[PDB]
Amino acid sequence: INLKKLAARIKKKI
Repeated sequence: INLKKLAARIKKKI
């Protein structure tokens, strides 16, 4: 789990 990684994955979604 890495919030920086998980958050960046949202950039690709939005």
